[PDB]
Amino acid sequence: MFLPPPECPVFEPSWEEFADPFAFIHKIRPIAEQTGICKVRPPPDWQPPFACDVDKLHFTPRIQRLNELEAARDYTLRTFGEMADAFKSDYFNMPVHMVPTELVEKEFWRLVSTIEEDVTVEYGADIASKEFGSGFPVRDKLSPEEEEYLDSGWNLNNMPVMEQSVLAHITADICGMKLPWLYVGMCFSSFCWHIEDHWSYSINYLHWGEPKTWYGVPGYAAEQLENVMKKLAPELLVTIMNPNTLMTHEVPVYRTNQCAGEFVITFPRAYHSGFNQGFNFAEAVNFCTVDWLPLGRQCVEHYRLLHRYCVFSHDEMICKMASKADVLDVVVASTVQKDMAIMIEDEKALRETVRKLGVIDSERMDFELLPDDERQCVKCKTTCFMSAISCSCKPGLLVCLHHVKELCSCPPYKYKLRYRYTLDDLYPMMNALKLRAES
Ligand SMILES: *CCC(=O)N1CCN(CCc2cnn(-c3nccc4c(=O)[nH]cnc34)c2)CC1
Ligand SMILES: [Mn+2]
Ligand SMILES: [Mn+2]
Ligand SMILES: [Zn+2]
Repeated sequence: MFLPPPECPVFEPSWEEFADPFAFIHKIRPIAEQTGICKVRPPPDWQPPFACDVDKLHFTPRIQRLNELEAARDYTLRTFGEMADAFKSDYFNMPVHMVPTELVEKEFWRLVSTIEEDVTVEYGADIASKEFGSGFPVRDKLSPEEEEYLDSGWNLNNMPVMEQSVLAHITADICGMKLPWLYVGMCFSSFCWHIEDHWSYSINYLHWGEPKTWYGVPGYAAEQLENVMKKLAPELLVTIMNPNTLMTHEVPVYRTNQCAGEFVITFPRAYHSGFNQGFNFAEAVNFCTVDWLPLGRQCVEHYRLLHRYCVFSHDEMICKMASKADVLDVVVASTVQKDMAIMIEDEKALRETVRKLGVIDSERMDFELLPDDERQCVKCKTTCFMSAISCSCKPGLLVCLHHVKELCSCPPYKYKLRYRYTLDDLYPMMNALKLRAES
């Protein structure tokens, strides 16, 4: 038996509300952050055209064996869809459009929990927009109808580069966290419980096909969910776990059926999972708002405790924006300035601590020029930028300032503090942000 979780919130914005996606996301945040995910239906006439040749775009999908708590060939879009439809109609012995969504959901959770069944499916997942092309129109002759949607904020190609996005002036290739990803689904293909890199937002648009079923958990319950999954499946790596099991342990869970033409938004640190009802085509991108900035700093601290790799350096992003203060949105400048003040005070305290450990020598270093795998802390794997410690006895190795004692057997007077900026360089950068924000 499966008891469906309660429905997440659904918004139907007016044209005035819809005109600015970041203003609308900030508007709904008080409600939606209490449920982790939400759904947005655009105005009825917002109808971006989709054009793909089903025969000229190829992919190799991942094979999925349906098993709860458990951690190939080439298709065209046409041949995948023929495989997908025949699978679903043979599975239920019905036409695909007659299979109720409540029954597919019930059957999915039965399937993953029975070991007597060996059902396997395929999922065209994490296809890069760069090779395959986007489902939204982009500049590359386009029709006037496609030109109408080129500059829409809800065209997911635009959202990362708008002024309210805090990566808009970041030119580093912060790994496809600025380019959309595509997902070609079939019946029962799924995504496991997870949160986004650096606790970012995500936004997902279903271009066409049968619905995508979601489950979501609010950001405030993240550690509660993690404690529950540690007790029940310590081997974890992500997995499928029945939402009724989380609910039994007092974790709040919400559901929705996302249909063609609808958006789903996930909020910072919000766990989510789901599965596809049938053949469909989705597109998604990550993004970061000013709301997110202090959570982004908390996230990198949490990664350090766990010894987890970073996708980018948060401090490097902050300093890059400071160096472009004159072209930032004024509310962006204000919020970056507050995060930078915390950064500088934490950095000041860390440098005093390592000096009292006996590190005396020092030298400026342009960390941003090193490949990422050449500037990770030996102990905690954090990506260094503000500063690190090196030792002549172990060339090329770095520790962050929390892990001075983990580098060398040599005494600390043989160490060197490598630093990007003096404290005296940092305070004028923060003042430029203040001037920008106060005007
Ligand atoms: C830069 C590193 C890289 O290349 N990666 C590959 C893509 N990875 C994204 C994984 C991810 C995150 N969230 N989902 C997900 N969320 C919601 C809905 C989804 C769906 O419908 N189907 C699949 N995945 C979904 C996937 C980042 C790392
Ligand atoms: Mn996700
Ligand atoms: Mn440690
Ligand atoms: Zn470290």
